[PDB]
Amino acid sequence: MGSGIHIRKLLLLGAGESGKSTIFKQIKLLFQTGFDEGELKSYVPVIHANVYQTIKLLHDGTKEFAQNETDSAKYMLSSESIAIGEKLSEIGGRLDYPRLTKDIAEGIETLWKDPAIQETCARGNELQVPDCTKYLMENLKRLSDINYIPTKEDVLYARVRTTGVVEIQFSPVGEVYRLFDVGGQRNERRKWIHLFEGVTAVIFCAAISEYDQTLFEDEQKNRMMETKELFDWVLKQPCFEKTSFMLFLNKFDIFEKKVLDVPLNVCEWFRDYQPVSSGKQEIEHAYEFVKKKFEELYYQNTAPDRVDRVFKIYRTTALDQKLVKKTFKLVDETLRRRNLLEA
Ligand SMILES: Nc1nc2c(ncn2[C@@H]2O[C@H](COP(=O)(O)OP(=O)(O)OP(O)(O)=S)[C@@H](O)[C@H]2O)c(=O)[nH]1
Ligand SMILES: [Cl-]
Ligand SMILES: [Mg+2]
Repeated sequence: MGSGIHIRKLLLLGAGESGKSTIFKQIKLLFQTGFDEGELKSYVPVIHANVYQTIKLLHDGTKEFAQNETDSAKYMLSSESIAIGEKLSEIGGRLDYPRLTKDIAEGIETLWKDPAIQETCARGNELQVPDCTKYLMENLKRLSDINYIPTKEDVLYARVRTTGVVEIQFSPVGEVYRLFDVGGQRNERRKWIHLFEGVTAVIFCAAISEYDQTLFEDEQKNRMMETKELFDWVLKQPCFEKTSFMLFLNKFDIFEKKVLDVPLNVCEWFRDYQPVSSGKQEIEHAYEFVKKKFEELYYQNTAPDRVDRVFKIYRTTALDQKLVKKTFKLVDETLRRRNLLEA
């Protein structure tokens, strides 16, 4: 007879921007209380910063593209849009938390309509233009409103690179989960190893939509290749001999749009992909091909004294509250059933 308390450690791992914190926020929303008014307002400075960050990357990329174009007026901005442009890049560089006003939103919304910016957005995958860009650019009136209060959707979009280690505790529906969120950019990974003891499950986030993108850390490195190599590295860690692996193939909502426009074949790993249909048939073909690449990667890298550990794959969109709820229930049943097996 002991205390009766069973705390199981769960670890979010994955590359920078893969969706870990987003999953983390969903867990708090599902298994604890919903964000109260003060908590919602605390994200305004982040959301506003994101808007200036996004327009800056577009404004800078246009300058990059114009220098390499020698016989085109393609990436030359208007005069008004330059008067707006330069103003914003000044503000966003001297302030970590630039405020989005009615007037600033007007300039951005005007700068967004410039064909030079649009020509830049079209080549966004060659830049670090975030996926949420269209969303932000379409909600400026709401976001710049004097009494702006962020929605759950806003907060989940809100993007901060994680630089510390945060823990939450929850029991689904004396069994408790202790869930850790940590940064996944290369420099933050130095923090990983000290978290690796006594882990019941690793929840590894793989952003499957990034197959035509390059890293923040190294703009020459394909993002999907990094995820491949990173997952590979996690799987070989001695501490994880008995740890369950829950693989979230995340950003499926983005992957769905992208695959019918950008062939999987642009990523080295997916070089031999052959399309077979159109529409939803093709999307599912492409998904199953990616999933199979990850499965094979898993078995290729799991040695015999580890092959018995649990391994599951889930297709996720971290912004989708109902899907994360249903995904987490499956994960919990699997972990419970397994712990009950080794008893
Ligand atoms: N469309 C879409 N966007 C997503 C999805 N998952 C995460 N995002 C968005 O991607 C961005 C990065 O997500 P985030 O949760 O911060 O990644 P991270 O793994 O925590 O990144 P880091 O801390 O290691 S730098 C956020 O703006 C978030 O809203 C998704 O499934 N679909
Ligand atoms: Cl099972
Ligand atoms: Mg994070």
